[PDB]
Amino acid sequence: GVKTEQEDVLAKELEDVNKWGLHVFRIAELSGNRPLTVIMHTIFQERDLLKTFKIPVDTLITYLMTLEDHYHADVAYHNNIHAADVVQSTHVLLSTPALEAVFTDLEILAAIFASAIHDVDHPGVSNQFLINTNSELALMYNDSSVLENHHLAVGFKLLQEENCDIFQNLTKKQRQSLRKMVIDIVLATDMSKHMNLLADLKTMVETKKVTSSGVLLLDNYSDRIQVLQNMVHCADLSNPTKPLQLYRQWTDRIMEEFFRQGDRERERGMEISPMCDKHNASVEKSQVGFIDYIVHPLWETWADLVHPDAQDILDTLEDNREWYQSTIP
Ligand SMILES: COc1ccc(C2=NN(C3CCN(c4ncnc5ccsc45)CC3)C(=O)[C@@H]3CC=CC[C@H]23)cc1OCc1ccccc1C(F)(F)F
Ligand SMILES: [Mg+2]
Ligand SMILES: [Zn+2]
Repeated sequence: GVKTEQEDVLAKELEDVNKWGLHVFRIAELSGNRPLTVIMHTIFQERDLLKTFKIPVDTLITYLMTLEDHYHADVAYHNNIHAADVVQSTHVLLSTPALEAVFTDLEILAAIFASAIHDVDHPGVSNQFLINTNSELALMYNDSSVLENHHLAVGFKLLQEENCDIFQNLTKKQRQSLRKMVIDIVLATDMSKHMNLLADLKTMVETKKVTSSGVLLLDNYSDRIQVLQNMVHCADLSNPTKPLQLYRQWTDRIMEEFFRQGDRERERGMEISPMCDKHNASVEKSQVGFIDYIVHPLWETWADLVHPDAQDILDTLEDNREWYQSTIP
């Protein structure tokens, strides 16, 4: 009933779970390609979610293993490691001092569950790609948030596999509220929603109320869900905010995925997509664009809402942006 030596080293990595900059690829290697399972397990135990929601531990492991196996290992970015990372980033964001004791256990379970399933069974190409290829997924979801609808359907459907229903002891009220929050969160990970989500976050910062302590006041669902959506969306676009060793790996894998869509976009004759090719499109410019137009406006707006808990993260993101700028000839 003692850990193997591999399991111990993994245990000591997982002492960083509450920390921005977790060694997630290392965890991925130490866990035998189980970052999503071991990180989800670790956060569930730490947040006491098995007791609160009467989740049998064998059902949690079976589901988590089933979930991770429905991420594609042959897709370089949108895989189980990105899922683990977004889970752990949402986890750290939930612990932010400015949100202390704001969210119910169900809101927390929804945020973490949403983060774990949000890219499941991602085929390694984009909505526009799936739409333009006339892919079954684009026809199933009448071309609207094709991937995000799919992730949700698979994430929920896998609860129906043998000993996989992690919510089997929740009441119908709990399950109805959890399912609605998880849908609203994952649908908000579609980048075509980003402009609007950010507008609602800007509006919310101008209106920003607070309790007797420094913690935000969110007295309606519209506001509570908006913060959980923007929190997981922040998690999803958090790569450029990590130490550069991490950030650089995420970039390699996104380019590989995008180049690989490019390669596929040549034989299909579709005409290259966004900065997805060497025969032009510079990686370093692309990262500066991404940071200047998407990642910084969002993270800057988040940082104001939780001022000043997000200062270090915003600093790292400004540094990483200067780094990428200095690499341009
Ligand atoms: C580690 O680095 C990245 C991580 C995730 C993403 C993701 N990007 N997107 C993008 C965001 C908006 N898009 C744009 N298309 C053309 N011109 C522009 C100019 C400014 S954004 C933008 C197209 C889609 C996604 O939808 C992904 C799925 C979910 C969330 C985030 C993911 C992008 C990373 O690197 C940047 C990038 C890489 C490769 C090509 C282009 C870009 C680029 F900078 F341009 F974005
Ligand atoms: Mg996604
Ligand atoms: Zn994602």
